[PDB]
Amino acid sequence: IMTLPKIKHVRAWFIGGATAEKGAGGGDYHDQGGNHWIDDHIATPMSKYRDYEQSRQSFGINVLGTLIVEVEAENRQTGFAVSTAGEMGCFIVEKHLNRFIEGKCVSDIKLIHDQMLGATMYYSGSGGLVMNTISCVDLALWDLFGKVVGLPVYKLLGGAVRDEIQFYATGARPDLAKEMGFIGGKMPTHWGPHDGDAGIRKDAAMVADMREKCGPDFWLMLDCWMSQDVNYATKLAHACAPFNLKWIEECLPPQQYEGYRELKRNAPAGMMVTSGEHHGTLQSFRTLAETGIDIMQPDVGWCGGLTTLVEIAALAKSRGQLVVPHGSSVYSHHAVITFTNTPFSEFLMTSPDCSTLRPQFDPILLDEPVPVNGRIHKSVLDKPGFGVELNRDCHLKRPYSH
Amino acid sequence: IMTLPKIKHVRAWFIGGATAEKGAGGGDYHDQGGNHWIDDHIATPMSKYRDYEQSRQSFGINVLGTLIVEVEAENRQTGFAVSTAGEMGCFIVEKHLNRFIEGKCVSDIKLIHDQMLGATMYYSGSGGLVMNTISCVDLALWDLFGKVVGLPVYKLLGGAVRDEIQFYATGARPDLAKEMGFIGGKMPTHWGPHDGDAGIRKDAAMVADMREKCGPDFWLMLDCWMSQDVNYATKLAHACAPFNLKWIEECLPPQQYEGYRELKRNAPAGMMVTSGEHHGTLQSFRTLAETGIDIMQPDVGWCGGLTTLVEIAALAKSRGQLVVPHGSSVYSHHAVITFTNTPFSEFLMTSPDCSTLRPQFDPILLDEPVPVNGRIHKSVLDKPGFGVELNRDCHLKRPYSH
Ligand SMILES: [Mg+2]
Ligand SMILES: [Mg+2]
Repeated sequence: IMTLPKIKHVRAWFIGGATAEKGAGGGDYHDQGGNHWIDDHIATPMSKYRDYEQSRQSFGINVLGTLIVEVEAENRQTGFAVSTAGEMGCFIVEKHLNRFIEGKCVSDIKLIHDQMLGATMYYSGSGGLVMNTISCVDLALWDLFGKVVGLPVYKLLGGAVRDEIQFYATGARPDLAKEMGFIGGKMPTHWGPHDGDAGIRKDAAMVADMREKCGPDFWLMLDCWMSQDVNYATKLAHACAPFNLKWIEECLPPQQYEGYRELKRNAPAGMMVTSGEHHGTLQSFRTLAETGIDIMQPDVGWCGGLTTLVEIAALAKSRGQLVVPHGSSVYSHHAVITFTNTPFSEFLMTSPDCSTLRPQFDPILLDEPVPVNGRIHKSVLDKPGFGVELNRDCHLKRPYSH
Repeated sequence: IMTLPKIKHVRAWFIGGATAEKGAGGGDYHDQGGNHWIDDHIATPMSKYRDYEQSRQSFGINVLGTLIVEVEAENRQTGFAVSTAGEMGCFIVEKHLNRFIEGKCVSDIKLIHDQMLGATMYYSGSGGLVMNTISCVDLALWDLFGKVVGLPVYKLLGGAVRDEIQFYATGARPDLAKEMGFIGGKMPTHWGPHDGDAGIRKDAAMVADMREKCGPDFWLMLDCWMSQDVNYATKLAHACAPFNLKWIEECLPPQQYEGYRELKRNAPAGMMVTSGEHHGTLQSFRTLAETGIDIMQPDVGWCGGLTTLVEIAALAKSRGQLVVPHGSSVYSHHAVITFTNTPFSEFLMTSPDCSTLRPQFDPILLDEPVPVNGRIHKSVLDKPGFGVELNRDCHLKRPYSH
């Protein structure tokens, strides 16, 4: 019988964000520099305002930065993970959650997860910042456990059900993504309800253009980042039907479950409606699943962690729905490669012009794998835990201690 | 025509919480000292764990502390408000939300509100911590506007629809509250699902005892603080029916909309089911309202603010439902006194043994009104803004600047 150490210390650092270096990248996908496609007139709930139409950074999509949580066992072995929360995430970990973590067995992952959820229920809002922090802790625990046992997380979960993960790429250049070997390209919408028919025409034209350049079998999708309403989304979906748009994603703010139900009903035959990257907690996904949307897309570092993701996958599978996580690099890879209902995954372009395979969480993760020819072979994930190390060369800040 | 100044500065401070003096009280109702009824074996989602059964403080219900937001106009006049968020709340205000606040007209309240909601949608979780912060800013803006104009908020909203507010008291001594003139007493449950039939018998006996001591017309209610499940809540409701329990409150975690719908359908004839203090954003309340519960109880400082509260009131009124806010002191009084569908209000006992009328937000609010024989006449509220001043004697901390 293998002997397991207890958890000795949990620490939290951050990089980027409003109190550090802007454009740090890492865990915060949107903490980028200038001239980045991810900040290029992307439609949002705020783009209706002239001062916040051109840049999401201008309204503060980058204020949080990256949260880093590292758990150390009594035998000095460490595990860690990253997410979006930054300094505030550090407060929550160092001043609150540490009490449920330290002293526990490295295998007490689900127990710590339940305690974190129960203890923060009064201020977590079931998603966002607080849940992102909880997720980071959950992931750091799985990493530590795997590194202690000496097994990749995907094997602890029950093994891979496919020999490689195939990816679609999210970014402004589906055509370049096809050349790279991805199976599809998801583009962000640039116009919203306030732009009316002109907005619909322009984004639909963008899709038509890529369909011409990419051929019929390369998938094309639209990401709407909570920026629309039911009528606008319905018009855009129908305007893109002639081009076989595979799915239209996150058209509405997360609380609008009733709206999603209606939008799905209004969708063109065969076109899928998806959402979920901003939802958190298993119960929220139960409600989301019942709206009838086709694919739920939780972010492993935002939905509650791997522990929660695995439950969401089961929920989707029980209904014949698919689960395709939002980015998340290795934190998603080790999980989805074991899900029969996750036939493909997402690679969210961090490359400013979507022309190169810059790592998903560059540069906070050392030896972070990237898709090669649009795929990641399971052997690439054959490393303890989530298989990566923390890049301490980055300027990690420790705002709190205990 | 009255001339209005622009907003010049917004600042945030905090007292109590994990990074300050424990038990500071103020905005955080649960940041109390020892031997307080509010921490005496109260049933919670965590009380199933032996180490967290006796005290909520033990799992961290008091880590946030009080957030204080003060907005200063170009003419040097100021407005402020308090809520539960502490240090992290200050980060959000000083490092993100300030951009939408400063430079605006003191009358641009709804505009700033929409911008705060839209800009934080990606990390707010539609409730909890981030929403508490947004709420505090919203209230500070209303306070400032009312003080600049020279009118009480209740008059800006369209005046009182009742000459006085009648209160029920929340605490361990309904019998004493009756002596104080209250119209009813709401008691917290001490046992949960894991305690089974014994737990139900005990809390039911507690109600039975107070019924005998308070008479038939004095209302009695149970607060369950998200600690139960449908079956347990149903058993307790029926076990308390013989004593004419007026309502059973927040039996389930906030995301369990479907559970609330079933519970309301299972409730004894005439007994009401309520919830809402932990919900945030108007859209969440739309979903909550559709479950059919009788009363929605948002906390003005947590639901999104007064701007949101007024919308929730209309939503409930359109359906014939009631809106009875959670505590909130003056932030509720000025709003509810104008709502036809808020026939009574809540006074959450801050007195350790519920023997005195210690102010709702003691001691952060100078000259804070309290019910006089269970009531607060509109004349008490006839002061600019929310009619109170900040207690600068408290050890306010300014963790961030901009
Ligand atoms: Mg997306
Ligand atoms: Mg309550």
